[PDB]
Amino acid sequence: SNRLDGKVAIITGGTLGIGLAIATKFVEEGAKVMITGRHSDVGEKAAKSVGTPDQIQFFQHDSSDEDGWTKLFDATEKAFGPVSTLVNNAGIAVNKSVEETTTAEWRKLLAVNLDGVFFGTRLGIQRMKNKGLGASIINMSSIEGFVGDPSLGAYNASKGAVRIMSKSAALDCALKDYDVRVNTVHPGYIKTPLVDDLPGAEEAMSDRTKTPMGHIGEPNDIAYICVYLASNESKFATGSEFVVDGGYTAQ
Amino acid sequence: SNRLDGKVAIITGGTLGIGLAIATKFVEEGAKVMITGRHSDVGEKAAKSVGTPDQIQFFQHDSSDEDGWTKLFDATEKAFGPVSTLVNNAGIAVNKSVEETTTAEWRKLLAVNLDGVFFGTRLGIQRMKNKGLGASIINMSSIEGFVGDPSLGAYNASKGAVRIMSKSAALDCALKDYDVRVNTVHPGYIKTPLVDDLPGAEEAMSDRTKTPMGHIGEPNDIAYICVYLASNESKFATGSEFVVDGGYTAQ
Amino acid sequence: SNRLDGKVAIITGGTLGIGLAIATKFVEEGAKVMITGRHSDVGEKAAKSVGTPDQIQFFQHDSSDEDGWTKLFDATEKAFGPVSTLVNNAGIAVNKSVEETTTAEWRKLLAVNLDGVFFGTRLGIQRMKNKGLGASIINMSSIEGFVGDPSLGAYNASKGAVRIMSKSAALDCALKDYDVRVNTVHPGYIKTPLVDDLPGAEEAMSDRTKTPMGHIGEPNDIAYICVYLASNESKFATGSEFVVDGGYTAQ
Amino acid sequence: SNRLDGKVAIITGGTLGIGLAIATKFVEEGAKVMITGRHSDVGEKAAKSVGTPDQIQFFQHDSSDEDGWTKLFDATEKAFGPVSTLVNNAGIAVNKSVEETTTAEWRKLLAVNLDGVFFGTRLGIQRMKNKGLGASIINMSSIEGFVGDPSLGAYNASKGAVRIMSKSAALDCALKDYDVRVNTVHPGYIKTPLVDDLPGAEEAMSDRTKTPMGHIGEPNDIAYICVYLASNESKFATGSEFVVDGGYTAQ
Ligand SMILES: [Mg+2]
Ligand SMILES: [Mg+2]
Repeated sequence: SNRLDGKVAIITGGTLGIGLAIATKFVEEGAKVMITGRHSDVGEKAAKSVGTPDQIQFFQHDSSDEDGWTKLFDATEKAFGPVSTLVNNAGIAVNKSVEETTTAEWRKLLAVNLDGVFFGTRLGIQRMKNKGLGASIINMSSIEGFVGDPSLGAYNASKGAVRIMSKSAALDCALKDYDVRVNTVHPGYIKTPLVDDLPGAEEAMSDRTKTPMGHIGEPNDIAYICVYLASNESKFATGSEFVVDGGYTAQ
Repeated sequence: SNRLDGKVAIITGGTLGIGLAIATKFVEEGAKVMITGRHSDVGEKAAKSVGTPDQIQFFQHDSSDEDGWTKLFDATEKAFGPVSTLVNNAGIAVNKSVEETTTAEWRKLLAVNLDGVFFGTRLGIQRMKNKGLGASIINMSSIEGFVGDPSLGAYNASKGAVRIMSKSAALDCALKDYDVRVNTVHPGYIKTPLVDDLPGAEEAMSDRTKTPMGHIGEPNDIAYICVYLASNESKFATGSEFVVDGGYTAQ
Repeated sequence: SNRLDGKVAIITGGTLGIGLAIATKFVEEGAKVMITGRHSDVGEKAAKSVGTPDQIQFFQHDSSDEDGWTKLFDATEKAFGPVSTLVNNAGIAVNKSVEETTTAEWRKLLAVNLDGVFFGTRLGIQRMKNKGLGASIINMSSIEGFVGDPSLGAYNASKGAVRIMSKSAALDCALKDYDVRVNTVHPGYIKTPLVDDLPGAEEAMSDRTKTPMGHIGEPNDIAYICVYLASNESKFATGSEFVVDGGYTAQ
Repeated sequence: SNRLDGKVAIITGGTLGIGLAIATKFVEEGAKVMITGRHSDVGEKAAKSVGTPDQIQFFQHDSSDEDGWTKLFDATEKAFGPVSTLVNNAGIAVNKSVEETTTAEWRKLLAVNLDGVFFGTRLGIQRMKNKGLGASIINMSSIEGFVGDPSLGAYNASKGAVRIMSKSAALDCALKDYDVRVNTVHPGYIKTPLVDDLPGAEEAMSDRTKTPMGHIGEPNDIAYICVYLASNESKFATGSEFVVDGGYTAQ
């Protein structure tokens, strides 16, 4: 309770699934939140469902849109005051092996999953350093930042990139006393409406050969580790990977 | 607040430093706690300093003492009811390279840092499985579970052993639906009275070439990640390593 | 001697430093080699310096040039017969933190270090699978695929991407019995004419806090592990990282 | 050919499987070899099968026997001159979860798999440093040094211990210019007479969910990476893990 007292958080892709759960728990712990998403209909409903405009608002944004990042920080500071906390959560998938990835598919996925995270991390350091905010950048990765999947080649590339790029940012911020931490969160399989819309997906993901716990996670599993990383409880954690995966990567 | 509602925790080496901070925050989040330590004088004072006997008690124990583990679980269940949570934190150091480690030094350190953690983990699974406790075993490791230190050879052996042994235990508990999670916590350098007693230690540990943040941590840095791992907030985390190290292993 | 009997190798950035040493040892072990580089003057001299056109030729190419990859495979097959072996070695550096990386710098580095490796890996799988060649793709990474450097943000992103993308490719090739292995090689600091051209670089790289061996490597250090990975000696190695770094990542 | 010119190698557990293949290829590359094993009948036959006493001899030894290590180094130096190369390969298995490991089973396995490797590594550094031998200690681990197996708890503990202890030894040797490298080798599943003696073992180990290549390795797969690590080709590799596992740990 009040674990994020005074924090101001941007959560990209915060209108659905993991991002929406992070936003919900952030508001419940006293943070002011700006969620982003592609679609006004979904985004405005999502913000209203979590709380009042004094607590949480929506900003329509594609994380691949570099100029839009400036507008997003400006809109969040106008609404809530200086941003302390960024969750780079917006991401897309391509179900292709490296062999069967088109260059179009490659560039489209990296635009969101890599460029978008770079744009958010770079602007976050610039805008949140040296302000005594206890600033925290949480770069959403996944188990595919650690292990290959033969049918997620570009996705693997993006998650490995974010994993190590985040360590570079963590070290530079630490060495320069910027009061900015950077960490990655690595969900395993998480049940969402999108997973429910794919027949057989949850059962395949719940197989003991994939998830040892024999079931998949829920969005709040990722929200709770994000509360810890956004909070001043984690003031000595930077450049670290936090895995919440039901044992996927342990075997 | 009340993040450990109804939990019953054993914390080995809970009378000093990191263990004492874990015990303090566990009680503050509603857990009943049994702390262990070698010395009655230090242990009874430590327990009283955190709370009343209804909240926290001391049990004199060497974690290398196999039979004493049975007495410890029995004393904790008698005091507080069935144990839900074990923090294997008790550990010792030898300041020797592998080359310069005596066999006596090797066996003494592994007795506490490896055998003790095995004894606690094995008994914990046996006593806490299949009871709907949301049981959690937190095996304290360190950055020396990831990276070598040329002057901590036996210590490195013990921390690597606990790191991978914990994944074995996590997987077996998950695959068998034991309702027991096993994770490791990897502190970097943490300021304690013991570190304060070693002239020059903190400044050497705070060098940017060791800890990028340019200072060392405090015991509460490790207490807060332990609250998360003991709590049902981390119900999808098992077989994972949680690093809190000021950037030590990121470079 | 004759460890690469009958192999046909493409080595990108094979006209200088590590790439040139890989080409030299590949020819010395009986492989036919096509080296690539940006500049005809350097490339033709480099090829002639290693051997005769029956052994090694130069092909002018920017690894970021997607269409040029088709011309490169075609030129190599025309010269030497079907390609068995690809070393994605071509790479560039930007000396910027994430904070201080321009979008132009970001895209230029990823074009070579990530897109180029994707283009080479994808085409390599397509052209070398199911031909009984004992095909091997060696994706050059570095220690910056494992650990951050605060002043190599985009470089870190590229090396992490290649590290995990290579595991995806390895798994897909293995599961489909393509007779194609994919592995990454991670040099630490290596002495080259380019390093010699930067005053103070070698001494800074040789500091015990960077390279425990107290000196940097030489190009043949990377050539020898590449001979092993190109050879049928490594027929059970796929999806693996091979580090040759003087202890950099061990501490 | 002659890749181990002038090298003198001790290979523990060198009378069977992986150890015997390492010994065979070491002799074929010009090394003088002392193989160890528990049983004179198997050991003398094994040595004779590889070569003449001028090339390879047997020394009866339990790697858990500390005093016997002194006799082994002395017997090898008497036969072949100063030892340059140690392969700590001797190891045993217990098929138990952590939960179901007896203390007797725990101590018996750690005596060979951990104490034995410590005893060999410590004595190796002492006896091989500062002699211009290009000395190399190769500590045999396995995939169980990286990932848990729910039914190999003590085995996991031993392999994690050796993995990180080896990095400590590597760093100390590097920082002190001892001319001793220490690395670990991590086989996946390897076909041996012992595996052939267990009905169904190879097919279970060859399942795509275990080994992506859909078959297990052969002893020469581990011999070839050991030749590289014993040779001066790997003079810049220390403190590194070398995985040869058919993709096991890549997924
Ligand atoms: Mg390091
Ligand atoms: Mg795995």
